[PDB]
Amino acid sequence: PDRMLLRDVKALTLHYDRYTTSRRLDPIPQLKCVGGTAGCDSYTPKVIQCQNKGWDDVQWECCTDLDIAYKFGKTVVSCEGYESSEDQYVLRGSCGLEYNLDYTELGLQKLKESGKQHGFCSFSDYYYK
Amino acid sequence: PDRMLLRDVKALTLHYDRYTTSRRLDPIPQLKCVGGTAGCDSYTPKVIQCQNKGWDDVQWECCTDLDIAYKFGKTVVSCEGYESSEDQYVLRGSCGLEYNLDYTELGLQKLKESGKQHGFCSFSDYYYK
Repeated sequence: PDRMLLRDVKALTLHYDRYTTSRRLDPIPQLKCVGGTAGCDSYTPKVIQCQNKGWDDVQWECCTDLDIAYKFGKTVVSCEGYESSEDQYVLRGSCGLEYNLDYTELGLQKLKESGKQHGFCSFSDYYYK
Repeated sequence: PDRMLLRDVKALTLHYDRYTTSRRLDPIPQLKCVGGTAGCDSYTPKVIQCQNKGWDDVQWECCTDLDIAYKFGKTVVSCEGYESSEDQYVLRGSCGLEYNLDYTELGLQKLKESGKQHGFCSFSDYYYK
């Protein structure tokens, strides 16, 4: 069962540490951040679940638990067409998700008050060892 | 040689990723977090400078730039006495610092409003690759 009809797939569970399957292309991470106002160097989700919400090009809704400082920007699901990129069947395990991570309104206000530092000194105790 | 009066050691620059010298003991990191209300498994300074301000017991003032949510708790400097633990000469490069890392009032308030999450969904775009 290597080919599967896209419309018969209930749901996708995509991991930041697993790779997609591929025949014509190159395997890529199932889950990858590619931009947004928060960028990708810091916080990133590890697992995201997409549910099939209808056909037309299936409509995916991809959800995860995010720290309230972050929100999803644009997100694209893509899978590998089985016999060609114009195929209606897709290769099993080929689906992946790219996402943009934005700062929420609260994230922005928290950004404004973050990163501040102060010089802190302490009079240490000493013991000979 | 490898032997100097602690009295003469004016300044120390201690690194989180460097080890002390040792003869009688085991080499340990120049800089180790050991406790405090903030704990050690999170934010840690990498470099701490200490300045000798007098002897009586000898007194060290250890300073670094800290994120404002954090402050030093008790800090302890200790060097390996050369001929023994009773010796006023110490082994060159054997001085190290352990510190407790506490939350400031600001840090505690930021803790009270941190770690909250929301379920975020996104209606993804789709395309065949």
